[PDB]
Amino acid sequence: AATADVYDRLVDYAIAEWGECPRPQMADFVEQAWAARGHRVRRVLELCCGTGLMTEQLVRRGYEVTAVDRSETMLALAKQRVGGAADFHQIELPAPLPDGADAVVCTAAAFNYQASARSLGETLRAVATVLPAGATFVFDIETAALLKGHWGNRVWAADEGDLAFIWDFTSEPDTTYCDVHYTQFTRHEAGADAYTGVREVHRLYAFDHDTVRAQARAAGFAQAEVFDNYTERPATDTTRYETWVLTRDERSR
Amino acid sequence: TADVYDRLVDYAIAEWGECPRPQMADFVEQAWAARGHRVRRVLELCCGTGLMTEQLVRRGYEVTAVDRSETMLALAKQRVGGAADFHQIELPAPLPDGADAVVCTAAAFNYQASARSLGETLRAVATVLPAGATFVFDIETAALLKGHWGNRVWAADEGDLAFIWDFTSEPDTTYCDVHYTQFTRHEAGADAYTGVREVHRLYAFDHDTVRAQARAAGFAQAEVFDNYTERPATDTTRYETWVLTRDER
Ligand SMILES: [K+]
Repeated sequence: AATADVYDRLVDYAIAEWGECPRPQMADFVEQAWAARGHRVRRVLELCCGTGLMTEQLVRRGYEVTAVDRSETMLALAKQRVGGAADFHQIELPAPLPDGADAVVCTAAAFNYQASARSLGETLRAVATVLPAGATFVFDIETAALLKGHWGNRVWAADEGDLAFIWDFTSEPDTTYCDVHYTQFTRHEAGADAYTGVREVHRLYAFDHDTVRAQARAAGFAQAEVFDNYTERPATDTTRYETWVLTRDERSR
Repeated sequence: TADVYDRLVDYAIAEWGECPRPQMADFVEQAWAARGHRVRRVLELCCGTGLMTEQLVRRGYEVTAVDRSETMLALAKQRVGGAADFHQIELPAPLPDGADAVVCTAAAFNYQASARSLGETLRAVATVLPAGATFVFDIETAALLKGHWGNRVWAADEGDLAFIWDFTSEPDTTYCDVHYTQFTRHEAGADAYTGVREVHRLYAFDHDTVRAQARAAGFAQAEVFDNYTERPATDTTRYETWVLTRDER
């Protein structure tokens, strides 16, 4: 199976070659966003924690983290990296979320897995249900220009000893989604170079600003600010990763 | 096996800008027709699986193909058949004489580190070339090794064939390293892949080095082109095509 070290080196490659934001900078921007808007944040809910790179940052910085993810195998890599300092649960969005969080975060472009705009709105509604008025929800999504391949084709691979992995991001010109073709080779026995191949395919969807703003406004986030990859500069046509900062409306409005 | 090597060449052509083999022979024929020396017998070094050998044979040349690997010669002798004389030679080593020209496409001169190693190969070719004959070969440039490849990864999963090109490059160097991994499936057709690996360092050579060794080897004239076209080589050239002309001595 793909260890946490291989996933980390995939993130390192996305930072160097694909313009992805390093995880310490994500947590820095997220902490600074909370303080700059007058938010006393102690408890944080993290949607789709993955292997726990963002979870590890939030725990080192002294937050009471609750991390959820649909994949049980990804949670095992997250509990090993962080430990018992964070609460881990298995939740596939959209689904009812736990209460008690001062802020909600969802990094690593996990929201691109939402199959449709309705599913995106249903997930945003589940977040607004557990957020008090004024609390923030910060997430990032890859843009259509990135998913279409305007900055080149994204592909990476790692040749470990008994394991080998290939991530091929393909984009058809007639669709608005990107298909991630994941290939895994596993050495049968220690000596012979015979391998077993396993292939999985996942789909990443794009959402324009009108859809994100309409679904967020319908879920109870009338205020939606979009930034360029965890910085203070605005989102432009050259933006590959958009950082959205939503603020929960007043329930009396 | 021959289909595996052909699909690897297809990837290099499509993804890295390598010249298709029919267009290589077009440039080679066009160059030969403008040097004032009748070319009929062609000594092809580094023939590999016979992709360039097939083009020279199809165009009516008497080809003598050689390669350092025996498994590569069997695939080349299977593709072309018997219309070429195949031999196993690993330069620097004595080469056969009697050819009107020498060609070596997709050359492995980037595996060589020192300029002396480049000079030994050029001297071996000049020994079996008469006055005025030409030596045509290609070389990968720093713009390809450092600029394009660099520290990027190229890989593909084509079902029965999967491969990985993992490049490593430092800014203070004139070379790059590549880690190659390959998985192939044959008669099983289900889930039985054979994995093989190889690692090579790829060196870059400046034009002054190539010409200095060429003049010392017996090639007074050394012309460089951009990837088997008549356009000259620039800073964006990824594959230089060199045309060396043997001295009158
Ligand atoms: K690399």
